[PDB]
Order: sequence, then structure tokens, then C-alpha cells
Amino acid sequence: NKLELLPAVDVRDGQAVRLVHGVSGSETSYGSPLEAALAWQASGAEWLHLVDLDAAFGTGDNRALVAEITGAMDIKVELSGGIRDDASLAAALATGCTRVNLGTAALETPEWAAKAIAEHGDRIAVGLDVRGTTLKGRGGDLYETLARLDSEGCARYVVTDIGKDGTLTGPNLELLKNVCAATDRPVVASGGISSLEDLRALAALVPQGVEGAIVGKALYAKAFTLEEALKVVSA
Repeated sequence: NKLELLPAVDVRDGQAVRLVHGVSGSETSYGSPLEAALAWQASGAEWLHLVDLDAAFGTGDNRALVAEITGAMDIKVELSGGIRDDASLAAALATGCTRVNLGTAALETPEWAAKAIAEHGDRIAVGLDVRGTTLKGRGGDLYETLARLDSEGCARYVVTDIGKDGTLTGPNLELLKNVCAATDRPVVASGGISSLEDLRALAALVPQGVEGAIVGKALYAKAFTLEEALKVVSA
């Protein structure tokens, strides 16, 4: 398969935004998140990666708007942000998204996350936010957690290097290679993508287990177009 591209739309206070290092308050705003999602779809996106950052940070939420965006997509939607308990998981699933991501929940409430995995299967992926080998949440050892989540039947991982997120300095390819070497489950790369060369490098890791790549600031800051990105990961 080709590398899947998941252009991102992160929502804060009803706006499309990008963060640096995932830090609340580092937002750059780009306007309407609905218009952004529809633009990605129009350019040929197969996936939207949609994030409710208010829910992630515990500052209210954008539930109605996230539901509207998801419903406006004819393409697959991965939804993330603050999915930490039965009600936030139910709200997310009710958007009709293709899959959700659990992040902090895997660290803070591992038994709840295991139960969600058992009950929803591959509608769940787990986000791993990494610095070095340490997991972070809004702690844990990367390989111990990966091993535990594997044994619990986790279908898929979304791996973010926090130090690269929103920085346009390139992805952490070594991190990604070694997570792929540790689990047989598909890995989605997130954070740092800055150039078409970065995408070529990620595409070369598909045989090792990199299934897809979430692309954020490179698209909003026009490092390349989504059309270029889709061409480059094609054969």
C-alpha cells in the first residue's frame, strides 16, 4: 500500500489552529475548520485527522462543530481530543467517525482504555506522545506501554514526537522505526513534517509498518500542497 495521508484539522474556540509542542496557548489560527476540512477533501484527501483541542485541554469542547465537520466528510475521519471516559467516547463515536484516538486515557486509566479496545476493536487507536522514551499526557515507559497495549489487542498506534510537533523541523524517523520494530500493529506518524522529502522518507518506512502520516502545519503554512503530497507518495 501507499502511505496514507491524514491532513489535520485541530479545533480551538471554533477555529482551525496549530500548536507548538502541543502546548496550550501556542495556537496559530487559520480560520474555519469546516472550510479547511472541505478543502483537504476537495484536493483528494482520503482521511481527515480531526482534533478537539478544547476537549483535550479540558476547556469546554467543540462537540457540535466536530459532529458537523465529520458529517460533512465523504471521506474517512479519525477523531481525537479528550476521549477519556464513557461519555466523551460515546460523543466521539456518535459523530460517525471511522476511528477515534485515545491518548492520556491509556496512561491515566489503563483498564478503562483496555475495556474500550475490547469493546470497540479497530474503531480505537492509541496516541502515544513521546519525549525520548517517556510518554506524556495532559507518564509511562514507551516500550512497556506498547507491550501492554499490544497484549490488550490494541489495533493501531498514532506516534507523536512532542519535541517535533508544530516545529517544521522534520519527523523523528528513528523513533518511528523503533516503535515499528517493537509492535506488529500499524503505526501512524504524527508531528514535524516539513517538506515533501519528509513524506518520501516516511513513505520508505511503509514496509516496516508506518501505515500513514498526519500532516498539520506544513499544509497550513504552505510548505507544500496536499496535491503535491498525494502525488509524491504515489508510485
